[PDB]
Amino acid sequence: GSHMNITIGRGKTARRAYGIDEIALVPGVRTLDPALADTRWKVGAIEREIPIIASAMDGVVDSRMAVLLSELGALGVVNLEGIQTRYEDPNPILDRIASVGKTEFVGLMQELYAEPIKPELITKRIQEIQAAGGIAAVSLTPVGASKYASTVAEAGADLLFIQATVVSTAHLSPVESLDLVKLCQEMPMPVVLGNCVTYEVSLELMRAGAAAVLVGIGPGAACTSRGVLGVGVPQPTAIADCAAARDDYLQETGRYVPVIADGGIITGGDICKCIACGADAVMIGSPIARAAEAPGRGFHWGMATPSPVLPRGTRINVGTTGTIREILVGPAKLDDGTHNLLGAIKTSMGTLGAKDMKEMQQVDVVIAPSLLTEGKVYQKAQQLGMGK
Amino acid sequence: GSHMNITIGRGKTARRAYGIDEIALVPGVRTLDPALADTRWKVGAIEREIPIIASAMDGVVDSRMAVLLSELGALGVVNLEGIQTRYEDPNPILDRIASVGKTEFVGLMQELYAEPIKPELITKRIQEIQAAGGIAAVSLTPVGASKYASTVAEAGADLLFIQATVVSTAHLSPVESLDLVKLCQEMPMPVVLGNCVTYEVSLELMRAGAAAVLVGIGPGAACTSRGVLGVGVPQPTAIADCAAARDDYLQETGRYVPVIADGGIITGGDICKCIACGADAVMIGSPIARAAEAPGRGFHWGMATPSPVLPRGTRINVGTTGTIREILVGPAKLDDGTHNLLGAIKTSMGTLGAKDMKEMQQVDVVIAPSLLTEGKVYQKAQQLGMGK
Amino acid sequence: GSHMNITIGRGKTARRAYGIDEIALVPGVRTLDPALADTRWKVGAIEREIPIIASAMDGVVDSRMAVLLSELGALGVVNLEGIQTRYEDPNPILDRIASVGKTEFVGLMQELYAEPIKPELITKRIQEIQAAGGIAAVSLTPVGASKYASTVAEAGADLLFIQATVVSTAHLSPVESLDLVKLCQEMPMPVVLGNCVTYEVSLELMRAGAAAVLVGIGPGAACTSRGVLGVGVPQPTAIADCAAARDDYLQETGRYVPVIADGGIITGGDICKCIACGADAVMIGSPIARAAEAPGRGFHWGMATPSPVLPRGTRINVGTTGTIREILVGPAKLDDGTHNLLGAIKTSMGTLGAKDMKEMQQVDVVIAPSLLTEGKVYQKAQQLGMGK
Amino acid sequence: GSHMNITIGRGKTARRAYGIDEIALVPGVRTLDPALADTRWKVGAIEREIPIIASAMDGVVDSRMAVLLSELGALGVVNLEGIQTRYEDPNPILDRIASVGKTEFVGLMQELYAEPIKPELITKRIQEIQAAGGIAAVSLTPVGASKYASTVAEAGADLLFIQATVVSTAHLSPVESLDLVKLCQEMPMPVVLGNCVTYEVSLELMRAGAAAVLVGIGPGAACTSRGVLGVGVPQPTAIADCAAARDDYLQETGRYVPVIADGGIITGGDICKCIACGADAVMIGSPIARAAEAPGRGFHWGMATPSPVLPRGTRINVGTTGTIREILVGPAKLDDGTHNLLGAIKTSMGTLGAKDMKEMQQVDVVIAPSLLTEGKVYQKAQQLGMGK
Ligand SMILES: O=c1[nH]c(=O)c2[nH+]cn([C@@H]3O[C@H](COP(=O)(O)O)[C@@H](O)[C@H]3O)c2[nH]1
Ligand SMILES: O=c1[nH]c(=O)c2[nH+]cn([C@@H]3O[C@H](COP(=O)(O)O)[C@@H](O)[C@H]3O)c2[nH]1
Ligand SMILES: O=c1[nH]c(=O)c2[nH+]cn([C@@H]3O[C@H](COP(=O)(O)O)[C@@H](O)[C@H]3O)c2[nH]1
Ligand SMILES: O=c1[nH]c(=O)c2[nH+]cn([C@@H]3O[C@H](COP(=O)(O)O)[C@@H](O)[C@H]3O)c2[nH]1
Repeated sequence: GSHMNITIGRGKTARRAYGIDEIALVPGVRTLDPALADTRWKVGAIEREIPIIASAMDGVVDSRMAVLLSELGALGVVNLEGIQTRYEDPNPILDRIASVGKTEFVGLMQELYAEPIKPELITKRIQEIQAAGGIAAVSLTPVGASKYASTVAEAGADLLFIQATVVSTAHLSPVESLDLVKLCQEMPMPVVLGNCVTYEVSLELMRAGAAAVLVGIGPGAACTSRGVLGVGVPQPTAIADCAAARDDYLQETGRYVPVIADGGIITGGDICKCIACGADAVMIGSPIARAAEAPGRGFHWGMATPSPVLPRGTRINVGTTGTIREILVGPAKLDDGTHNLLGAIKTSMGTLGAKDMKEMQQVDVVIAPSLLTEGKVYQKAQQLGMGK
Repeated sequence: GSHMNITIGRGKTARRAYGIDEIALVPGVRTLDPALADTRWKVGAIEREIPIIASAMDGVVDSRMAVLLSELGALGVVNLEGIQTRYEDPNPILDRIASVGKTEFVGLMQELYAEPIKPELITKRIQEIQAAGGIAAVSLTPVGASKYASTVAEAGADLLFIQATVVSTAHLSPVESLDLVKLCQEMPMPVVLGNCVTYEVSLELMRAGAAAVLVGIGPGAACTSRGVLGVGVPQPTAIADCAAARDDYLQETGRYVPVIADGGIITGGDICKCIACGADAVMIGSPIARAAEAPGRGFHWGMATPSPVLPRGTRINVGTTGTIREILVGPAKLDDGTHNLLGAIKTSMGTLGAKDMKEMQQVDVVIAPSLLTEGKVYQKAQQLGMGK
Repeated sequence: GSHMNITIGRGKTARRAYGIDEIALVPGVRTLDPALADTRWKVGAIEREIPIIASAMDGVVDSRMAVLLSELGALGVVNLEGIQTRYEDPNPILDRIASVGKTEFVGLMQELYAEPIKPELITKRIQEIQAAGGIAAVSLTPVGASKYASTVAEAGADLLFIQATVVSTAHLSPVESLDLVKLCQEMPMPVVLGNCVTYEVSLELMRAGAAAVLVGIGPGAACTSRGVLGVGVPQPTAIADCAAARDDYLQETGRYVPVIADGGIITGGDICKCIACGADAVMIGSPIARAAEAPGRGFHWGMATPSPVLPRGTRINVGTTGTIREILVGPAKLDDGTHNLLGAIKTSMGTLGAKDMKEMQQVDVVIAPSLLTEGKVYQKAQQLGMGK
Repeated sequence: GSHMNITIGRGKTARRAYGIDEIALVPGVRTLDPALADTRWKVGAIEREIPIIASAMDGVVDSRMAVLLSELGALGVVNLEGIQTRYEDPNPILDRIASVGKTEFVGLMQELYAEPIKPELITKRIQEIQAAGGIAAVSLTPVGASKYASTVAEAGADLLFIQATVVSTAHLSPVESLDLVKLCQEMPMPVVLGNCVTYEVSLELMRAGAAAVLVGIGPGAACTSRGVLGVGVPQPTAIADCAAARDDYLQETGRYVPVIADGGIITGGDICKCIACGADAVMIGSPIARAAEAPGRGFHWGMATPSPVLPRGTRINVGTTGTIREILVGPAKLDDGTHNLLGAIKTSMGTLGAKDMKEMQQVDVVIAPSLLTEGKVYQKAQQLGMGK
């Protein structure tokens, strides 16, 4: 049920939800120098200068990437159910994924990801990241946590991400469902929970003890769950609803639970739109898969692509456009806002007069589908700038 | 008339109708394991585990396909006014339809479908399906029913579908119009009636004795009636209006008349959206014409294409992507949700917390045109996943 | 001003107008056999079985086409300011226009159309059409009428069309403006006036003595006025507003002034949508330029293309798909509703239960942008049916 | 905050903003001869017959273009932070920009635009334009004005444009922010200020002493700021809001500050739409870069493309379609409304009955996305007229 009830037909209503591509940000009463724009966020006791997290996807984050992201002031999450924990040396496996043709990568991944997880590799990945001075953030599905959460705790990871395509505090197992309250209470580190798109679920995740909530179902560049299942709420609406839960939970308890907008982001402008709708940080995959150091070798695939029965992701060719440093902090060599993402955030905040991220969440927004079309006929035809 | 009156101009109003591509499904309060999702539906006394019916189209269903579908838990309808009853061996005819060029198939079909129906073949198709252990479901137009309904009864078909592009209980013949009340009373088997898109007509079809109602005018992949006639209501709105008639008819009489969303479905997500708007089952053609066993040999054409005066269908090349087994129950080798349709339904129901089809009809819906665009720039450009 | 005031910005409002491609027709309470559908309309004392008028465009109507259309039960208008009155032999000129390349036709037409009008040819075209048994309908611009209206009267044309891109009863000349009241009173034949898109103007044209009003600014397939000037109201809204003026004028005076929806029509479905919004007949150009007998030799150009200072039309390649008989009354060999237009109207009226054109004007309409997209992915990709 | 609050999600609202491509103009009560349409505007004491200003962009305006535009009754602005002030002979530089490939121009421009500004060239450009009989209009960014405003005054420029992507009267420097009140008071010539898109900012710019306000953030054909930053309000809404500020400032003080719609204009129709929403004149770049005399050699690039850290523009290929005379006053050789822009304005005003620009600002507007799609299937497919 909802307080908004557009009529689909007799006895069936809906509410309008707006996508990243439908909104735009409006200047306020003042501008400010981009150098003054404060972009920090915080999860648990970990402060970060860059409000960006690399998705737990095998084309995006390996141990080296996690360290490079940590040194730049950002974060990267290693997926503990991917190739990194199933193979001692993932590089030959990543080589095969990148070289196979378009009609074959699904069947290949279904085979390669069938190799059983080695619990010892969970520990090693955590420890080799930390030994190199990086923040060790790792992800598990709810089922994975029931099996490997204690391994993560004993290894001493800095952050645990429990991430399912759609998560709730209430799950009807066929089997004991994962008790998220117990998990957050028992794990020695902060626990991030996702994904959701509704006020109701995000609030319950916060009440369960979440250190942050991941918002987004299916917006990702390599994700097909929306086509396979028909499930999803566009990001601006999802982010705003979950930010409202954050603010109500803060009022109730005094505890601040950051909201992370997860997926569907290509440009710095996409990031800024997500912050304006309430996000404290963003989780992105495809923009970082384009880094020279990315394990995907120019490819980027969803972690549900290898499902043996029902793939819900695909493998796309994103290419390689620069170093992870250039992508995050520049200098930008490109015209499309996919490099120097931090500089884009600070520049946008400057034009809008937002001194820090909380002020950025307060900027006025317009519904403006023409933002991406007005005057862009040449760019679209010639695949330049906003038309690439 | 309608209770909603958007203004087109002075003295002309309209109501907004929403298409499959305009909506999305929102998670509820709980998730559940897909293995617990009950996907059954029932028409007459026939229960089916898969809520899918193959359209009565010559590229989709022949006798073998009808048996294969029944064995898997679904249904297939043989069109008794197509080539199956006009030719003892349809295979050479299907060969010609598939081999001729784009500028020639209309004229060819106008000729081939002029071969008179052989009443003995009506009996033969029904009985050869049943002798092989399949459920024999057959379709006729209203005019066809006035001539051949008794032949279908004498042959002992399990289900009769009366299907016109647009049907009503009230028809002004130039001829005696088909009395649908008498037909349903006199036929010894359940009679499905369609097609319609309004509460008013669907309710009258139920009062006439329909075992089910087919909803949809022109959404089909090989249909051109919307361009030829300008008639149609997008599916979510039509389904909801007709589901409302079902619920009112149930309150009035205690009899449940399932609503079948007919046409325009490509992916598992499209199916789930139709159920969420009130459908008890779906009738699909093009997704099954892509089966290796489909008689269309990779082509799919509307059964109004052969009209000698005004074709209202076309012949499209849908290709061959897998076996009918793979398409309906998997395992899925593809990234786009066109295989393992049953698995997609159960997985979607799982993410939404819908234990059975009735609960699925209650899931919250958003108007979200961005569901199909957010983040999908690569998929569209490379024709992968949702961009194919 | 208007009673609908959507906000563009502070102090600037607007009203929503809907295009042909945004609406669809909804079945009513009954269906009827297409053979019973009465499609007649009437202008002056001239009854026509086919409610279609061929546009006064040099690629569409010459003397032969005007006769062929009259014989089939329709009408064709000869433009008295085009090639037909500037050259004794238009065929070599039409050959050149159709034979020159895309980058050259503007300059060529600017040259060719500078040849002065020969008033004697006005008489000749009218008289040769009538001598062949055809209805002689001719068009002039308002300025043209001030110079040649008496020639048309002396020649004895059956119908006079006064047509400007945008006409009003009130025009500020630099020159004596055309007195439309006097024109209609003095002309011995019915005078059709256009074009307009508003209730206010159409009502004044009616009060001035119009036998019919032409509705439409810029929807045409070979028209660019909307891009050059930014002026226009989409057809459904324009038709409905002008139909309301017709109904009010009828109440005031008892005189019925038919509303003609002019331009932007490709298929029979487009015609039916225009009738449903209030049109008594349609004026179409591009569908008839596709006739084997069309003077355009497969090309179709706007009559403002030859402007020596500011072209407001272009030349498109529409091809040649059949005889004018096939296009209007079939039998249709095509799958896209561009042939057997009369059969399409009658079939559509049948599905909607409309016994005559007045009933067709009462059919329910939905705002349904998805009408043209639902399920049409294959047709669009393969350029078949609705995707051509 | 705003008086319109569409809901994005709980606790986040927005207002609908409409783009140029979403609106259309409606005829009024009368038409008038285009020769009677008064298109004049005025800034300071400078009256101009053509309400068009060439953008301060290096592909659009050099000294020759500025003179040619002035002679025709328009204006051209020289960007004093581009190559015209960094190189004594810009031609070899313009040659290089036009010769490099798509993947190379960003890096090249970052290098070429790093050449320091030569203050003596500021004087030279201004005075050589005036010596040739042209009106010398020049642009600076706010930071540039703090350094070179006195140089412009000493040189005796006719108009000074202070232009930033987003400007406000309130700017938080890291440094003394530019005092716009002092600037306008101390400069001996009129000072135009921009850019903005809100009533609040434009009103303050007027109160600071602006001779005109530039409206627009990111609509330009060679701009990517909307993608890089996510900031922008579509032009019709921005123009109307800022025109409302003009009218209130006029009521307050009796001083008229013209509103200039800046960017995103391709055709005469786009111009007319902007005037109808309140603009007193338009600033355009890409349509004038297509002139034979344009310094871009057929290319057109944003002046933020050369940013060494975060480019916010791109280089597009606009080609060369005619002389600047043909583009502005015709005769038009093209079918798409990109030539004879003045004739298009007067013709549009004629169809609408607008005797002067103030009446044009009062024309009725419809929200009509179908203006650019209705009937245009051929034009789009064949890239003719409105489909190029
Ligand atoms: O439906 C899905 N199937 C998948 O296979 C999949 N893999 C990743 N994700 C989610 O997408 C996010 C990455 O989005 P981008 O690539 O656009 O950053 C990630 O951060 C996840 O939230 C998936 N969603
Ligand atoms: O207007 C029409 N003209 C035709 O020739 C035609 N043939 C099939 N159908 C209908 O389309 C449904 C199949 O749609 P899909 O191929 O999208 O499943 C089918 O189940 C039918 O409802 C037609 N509709
Ligand atoms: O703006 C315009 N510039 C032109 O050059 C032009 N030529 C024809 N017309 C109008 O278009 C109608 C024909 O439209 P179709 O080809 O789509 O039928 C015709 O019936 C006219 O109303 C023009 N409109
Ligand atoms: O965001 C931006 N980055 C740039 O690099 C840039 N360069 C020009 N402009 C603005 O665009 C206007 C020209 O627009 P058109 O080429 O569409 O006329 C100009 O008049 C400016 O207002 C820019 N905006």
